[PDB]
Amino acid sequence: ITGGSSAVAGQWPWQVSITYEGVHVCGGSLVSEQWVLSAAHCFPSEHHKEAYEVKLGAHQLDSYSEDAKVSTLKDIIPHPSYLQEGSQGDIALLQLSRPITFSRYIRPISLPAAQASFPNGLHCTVTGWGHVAPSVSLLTPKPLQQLEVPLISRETCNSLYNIDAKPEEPHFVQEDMVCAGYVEGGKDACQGDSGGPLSCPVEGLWYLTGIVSWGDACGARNRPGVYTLASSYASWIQSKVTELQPRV
Ligand SMILES: N=C(N)Nc1ccc(CO)cc1
Repeated sequence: ITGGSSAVAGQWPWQVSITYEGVHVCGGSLVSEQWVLSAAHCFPSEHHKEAYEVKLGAHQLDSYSEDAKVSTLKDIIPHPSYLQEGSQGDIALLQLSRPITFSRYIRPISLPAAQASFPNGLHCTVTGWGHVAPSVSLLTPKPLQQLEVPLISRETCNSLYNIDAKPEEPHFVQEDMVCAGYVEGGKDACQGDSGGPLSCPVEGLWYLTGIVSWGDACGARNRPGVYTLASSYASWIQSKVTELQPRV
């Protein structure tokens, strides 16, 4: 996260860290006792499922905490439509090897329904342990960063991405995506944040409006972050989890 601030422990208790061979690579969001949502691009086919872990209940990734829990994955289910970088369907369901116990520091985030509207300009928050500027890692002990960002419609976002664009790049915000950030940049999600939550306030609650997906260099002007809309996958997520692991 660039241009944000450190959260305090427990503030975003659905935020998880996903590591591959022990290195944090992506964020995710806890959505039940055994399932996390992240981005499909975080799980390329050539990676080995047994080399992933998910750390929940963490605030400072480098610090020991008795509240944090680390799990491996039983299943990685990318959306079938995810074809390649920039594609629709950049979302994955991850089933933890074993269920966790919710606590003060580990709690799921509510998912929106298929037609949930989050209006333009709503101030949501993106969180993560990603880079704090392009090519600059968050410094140890790596406290979770948070950043308040207004939602930017995909239409506005597509117009902004066209400004001074490289013609060979599609930079196309799809129908299943929304943006959030600032036309003048400076504040955005970066590499290492992808897969993580865009948490939006609604009626006193928080919903997972988006999953951090892609963008150009974080904090560049006219290049707000692009997020996969959870509402676009509400039906699929509910069908998949209900068939695979119904709540008894
Ligand atoms: N938000 C941007 N402008 N860039 C950006 C870079 C990487 C990821 C995934 O890690 C998300 C967004």
